Amino acid sequence: GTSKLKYVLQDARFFLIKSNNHENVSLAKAKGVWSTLPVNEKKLNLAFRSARSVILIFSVRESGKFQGFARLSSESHHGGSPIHWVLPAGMSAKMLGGVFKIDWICRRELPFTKSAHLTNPWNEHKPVKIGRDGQEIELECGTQLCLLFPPDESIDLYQVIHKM
Ligand SMILES: CNc1nc(Cl)nc2c1ncn2CC(=O)Nc1ccccc1
Repeated sequence: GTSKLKYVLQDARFFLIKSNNHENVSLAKAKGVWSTLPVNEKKLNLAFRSARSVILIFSVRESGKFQGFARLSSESHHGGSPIHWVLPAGMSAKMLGGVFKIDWICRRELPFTKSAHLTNPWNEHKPVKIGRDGQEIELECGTQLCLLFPPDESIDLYQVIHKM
């Protein structure tokens, strides 16, 4: 059902993650980690302390879709296992140097055509698919966007809830 999902999404904050390639979203799904530019890293660290849940909604550029969404389970931490991100042009491993741990809530795709009815007040009420990496999505829009994804019945939200 959708009852545990709705409980996880209660009073969450939502951020749009735009990845340049599929490899890094694949790596993030396998290892439960994400990294972003320092300006977004600062915003996510602030948000993590302020809300019961911080939700990352992933979209690979040019794919026409979202590739799933995940919950921050920590602030960014430096050092540790060194993620072999595939770096876009102009990206260095230092720009992507802060590493967050994430718990996946849905690993399924959602095509942009299914979200055309949702607009984001925090981006001039443009459709929610439009936004730069790190764009915050307002509560109601973000909640409805997450509810549009196909259910991912491989994930048990019980352990996710046992972290909030
Ligand atoms: C693992 N993390 C990421 N992996 C990928 Cl592939 N793209 C990402 C990631 N975090 C943000 N973006 C979008 C982005 O900032 N692109 C970019 C900006 C400026 C110069 C070059 C490329």
